[PDB]
Amino acid sequence: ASHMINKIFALPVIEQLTPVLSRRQLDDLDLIVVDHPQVKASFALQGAHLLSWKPVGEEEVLWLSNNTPFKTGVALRGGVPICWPWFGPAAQQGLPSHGFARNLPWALKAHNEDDNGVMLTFELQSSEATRKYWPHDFTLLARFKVGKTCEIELEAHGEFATTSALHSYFNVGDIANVKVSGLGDRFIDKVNDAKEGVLTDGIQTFPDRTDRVYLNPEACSVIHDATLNRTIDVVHHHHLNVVGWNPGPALSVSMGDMPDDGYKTFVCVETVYATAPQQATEEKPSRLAQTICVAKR
Repeated sequence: ASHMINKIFALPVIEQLTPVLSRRQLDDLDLIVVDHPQVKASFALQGAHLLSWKPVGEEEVLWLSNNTPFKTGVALRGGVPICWPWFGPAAQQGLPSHGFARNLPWALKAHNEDDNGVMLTFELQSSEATRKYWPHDFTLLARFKVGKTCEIELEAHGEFATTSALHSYFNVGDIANVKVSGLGDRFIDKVNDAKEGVLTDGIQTFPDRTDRVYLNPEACSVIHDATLNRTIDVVHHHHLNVVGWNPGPALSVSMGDMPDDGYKTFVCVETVYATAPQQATEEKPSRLAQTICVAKR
């Protein structure tokens, strides 16, 4: 991850937005790069996709694939994919997993900054193109706060019912020692025939391919990382579910936008609204949010 992320911060500035915010470009994609005294972070306009976040004094918090394409319309591997207006495999033949918002260019609508960090608002709207495959008008906003902590808030305006996720990839020293706590009790194991399991202590380990939807997780998931000597707190709001995922080695090998050994240095802990649909009116827009906090261990 650190190598690919260092590539982004080495890129020429195409436009200086503010003293800490610049636009740059990698292959096809326009990037917004935050290089602030208290935090480094970067985004693609495509998918309003948070690619990296490193608060001062900490190692990179988000994992980004050193093998991901940066191509128009192609989902980025790593960071925090915004999965909207569906989570997981498409109901319709030929549609991708995790919706279509992560594939389209969002506008950077607003931002502000101070000595502590930066706030940014990205917007996606329906168009004749989106209405071709999803006949609902919408305006989707992704608001970020990047600083000592990282806040992500997704808000969908329209009249529709959806499922969604903030599909975060967290940089870990070694997946073989990672455990995640605060995951509650019941879960659906997608690796094993969607069987429902029950944890008695809310603690998940990732010895191999793991793909679980937690039905009753606590507000705060805690990723314990003995190798980087830290915990990452992932706080979920307005959600129904948390997903824990690591593809393990076979899948890591066959995924072309992943390094063969990529699975070693991330775990996904996702804020999810999947087991029932979320209402947007009308106007009470839907919301889904995740806050990330790093602590020593």
